Order: sequence, then C-alpha cells, then structure tokens
Amino acid sequence: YTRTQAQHLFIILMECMKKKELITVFRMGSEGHQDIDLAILTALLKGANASAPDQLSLALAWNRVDIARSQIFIYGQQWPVGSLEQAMLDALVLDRVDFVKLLIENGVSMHRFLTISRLEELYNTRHGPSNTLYHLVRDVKKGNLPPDYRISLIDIGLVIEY
Amino acid sequence: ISKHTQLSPTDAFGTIEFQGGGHSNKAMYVRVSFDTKPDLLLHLMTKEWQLELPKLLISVHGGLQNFELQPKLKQVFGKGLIKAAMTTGAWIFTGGVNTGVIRHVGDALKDHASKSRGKICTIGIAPWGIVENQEDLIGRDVVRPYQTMSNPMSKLTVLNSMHSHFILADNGTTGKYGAEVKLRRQLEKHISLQKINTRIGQGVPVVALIVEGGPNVISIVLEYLRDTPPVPVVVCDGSGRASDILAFGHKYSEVTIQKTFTYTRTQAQHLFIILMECMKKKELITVFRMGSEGHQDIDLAILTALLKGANASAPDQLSLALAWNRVDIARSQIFIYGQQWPV
Repeated sequence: YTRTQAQHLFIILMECMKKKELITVFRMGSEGHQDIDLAILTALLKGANASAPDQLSLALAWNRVDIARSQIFIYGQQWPVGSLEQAMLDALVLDRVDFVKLLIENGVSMHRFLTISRLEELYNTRHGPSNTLYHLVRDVKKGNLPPDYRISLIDIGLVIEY
Repeated sequence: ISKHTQLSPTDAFGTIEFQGGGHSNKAMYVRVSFDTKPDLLLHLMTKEWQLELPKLLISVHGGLQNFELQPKLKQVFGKGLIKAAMTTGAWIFTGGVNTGVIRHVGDALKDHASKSRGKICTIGIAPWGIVENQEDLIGRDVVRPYQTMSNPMSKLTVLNSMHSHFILADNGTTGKYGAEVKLRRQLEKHISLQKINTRIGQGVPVVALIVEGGPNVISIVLEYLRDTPPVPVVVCDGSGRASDILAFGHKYSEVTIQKTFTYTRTQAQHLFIILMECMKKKELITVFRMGSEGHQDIDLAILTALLKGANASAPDQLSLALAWNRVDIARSQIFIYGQQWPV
C-alpha cells in the first residue's frame, strides 16, 4: 500500500492510538452499538467531556428520549442541586412530553418544582408551537397593549374568566 | 454506651405518600422498638392494617449494597417472584431500604403494576436510623409527603417506594444496621407457628429467597437450615456473590483449594465450617438455573420447594396446593404415580 517498509505513516497511527480514548469502532453483530445512529449519538456524550446536565441538555435538544434513558439516567450520576429543576423547566418550554415523563419518573416532583415565578415564566415563552394567547390577552385588555408586554397571572385569571 | 436509651412512646406512624416517580402509592408505616413481642405486631398487622393471614411467606435476603444483574436474569426473576406472590396469597418480607436486592424487588413490582391488577402485600422491616428523613414522618396518624430523590452525599439511604407496609425498628442508634434482624426473625418464627385456616394442624409455609449476598448470608442460611421447623431456601446462580458460591458448592456433595476469592482475610479466615454444615443439610437447598436444569421458572421453583420441604404426607401437600389455588402444581408435583393416599 505504501513505499515498502521504508515509507510509512506509523508515527501518525501511533499518535492516534495514543489518543484512543475518542475513537469508536462500529462492528456488525458485536457486543454493543448494533446501529450506526446509536453509535454516532453515543460517541458525542462521552466526547463532550462535560457534566451530566450538559449531556441531558444535548439529549433534550436532539429529542432522543432513548439515548437519555439508556446512556444518561444510569446508577450513580451525581446530579447537582437545582439541575433537574432546570431540565424540567427547559423540557416544559420546548414541549418534550417524553422527557417530562422521564424526569418525573426519575425523582422530580411538580409539588416542589412549580412556583409562581416558574409558572409566570412558562406563560412567557417563545418556543414550541404557535398559540392564540396573545390575541386573547389583547382582547381582554380591550387593546392599548404596549409592545413587549409581560403576561402576569392576573391577566391569565381575567382571560380564563372571559 | 451499653444501650442506655429512653423508653419514650412512639411518635411516628400513619401513612406516607411518595412524591417522585410516576405512581400514586400509599404505604402504612409505624415506628416501634426492636424489643417488641410478635403477638402485638401480628395484631396490628391483622386489625389496624386489615391484612388477611397469608397462605405463604417469602423472606427475601441479600447484600446491603447496590449490585447489577444480567438482563436475562431479571426477566426470569421479577416476573416469577411477582407471579408466585400474586397467584398465591402471600407476604414478602424485605429489608425496606433502597439498597441491593430490595431495589430489584421494587422495580419488579414497578414493572408488574403497569400491566396487571391487584396489590401485593410487601412488608419492609427497616432500621429507623438509616432512612433519608427521620423527620417529615413524625406526624402521627396523618398523611406525610416523602421524596424519592436522594443525594449520594447524605450518607443515608432513602426509603424504597412500591412497598405496601413498613415496620421501623430503632435500637437508639443512627447510621448503623443490625437493628431489625432479631425482630424480623422473631416475627417470622412466630408467624410460622400461626395456624392456617385448614384444620389439619399445619402452619403457614415459609421459604427463603437468596439473591447476591455477603459473608453473613451463609450464617443466616445456616440459621434457616438448623431451625427446628426446617425452612427450605432458594438461591440464584447469576448474581455472582456468595449465592453463586453456594450454588457452585451445591455441586460435589460431601476441592478445598478453591478458597481464594480476595473476599475474606486470605486463607486464614474462612466460613468453610458454616458452608460445610449448610452442605451437610443439602436436602433443603434449591438452586435456580436459567435453563441449565429443570424448573426454568422461579415461580414454580419457589412453590415446588415448599412441598418437599414440609416433610409431610400427600394429603398435606394437596391441602397446600388447594389453598394456594395452583392446579398445575398439584397436577404435576402431587398427582404422580405411586402416592398411596390413605382411606
């Protein structure tokens, strides 16, 4: 393949094998990683060299519930304080019902997560599908709505009553 | 100190709600001293909690540390245990805390609850000093919230959910185990002598299930074997702990050079006397294999170990199989060639 044993790329190959903590090999019918998509995605969680909240955020953004259920939520992960609450809030904003169910199953409870501030933040999101709530708030207030208006829970009460 | 405590009255009983995982489960609980007579315990379990007397009792033992099982073994363990405890009206005694084999029992109960009806009376006898929150449960006779999330830095183990009832025993100490073994054994011994509704004169049959384990599991299985009513035990091979050691030692009934495990104080300290006595009482041990031998289902392996362990006649086996409402067991293990029923 090359100029005999005189010319070789063995130094480059040895350096790559020195950095072998990142290489992932896909083998058909092997012990693990039976599919390419699993092999590609599972090589980014460990390759990020980041914390468990970062892996959870990546799996939430990708909308891959199975990856987080199998490669993230494992025994002994050492979640910091206030991390699963932020993950639940971000999953609630993005309309990821599967991740909400998985987080509820894995410890978090709505009786402690949901406060007044977090609900009022949930009512003022720009992610997810479109809605007609802003038109309702405008119509309840009979117009005269200034731009960049924060929606308070009193407005929600008024629109529910209407 | 030499156990210099104060005999104050109880201040923690009622019902607890498990905020956390995706289930709405209630769990009655009390807090009593570890020197309590079994008579009032059974009175409380029969009258206050309204539990009918079981036709079978399964005492589950194991190692008090987290481990892992192969995915093939979990399917043939959890489903079989749930089937055996559900088809036959039975009680399951467990540690109660969320460690080791008890977590496997908990997830086995979780998997069953999403596809079948009925409730399984799982009773946990846990020490009071190891729960995550000794507080938040002081409200007597009132529903108390409980959080399933636990931080590993707290040095305490959270109470396992999916348990029907709890019996908490405190010796006055916190952070150490060993406050419940005597009470659990005394209650099991007393309930073994309790008379079943059949008027033949037999008590409820008690069985022992061993998963994983440690150095003390050989001592407790010897205590089971040496008891005046012999209590059969059932062990599993795929765990890898001393249960696997006992399963390997079941072969070659009475190779002492295989004593090196990096598990005890070298070859100087051994439990080989206890192991040899357990193998001396070999006729009661039952080993479960994943298809290597007969009885590939642990629901049958548990039930078939009580018929021969009773050391009774064919009418008693027939009465037990009739009370359990298991027609297949009586058809296959009782009604066999040459049984010689009396007149």
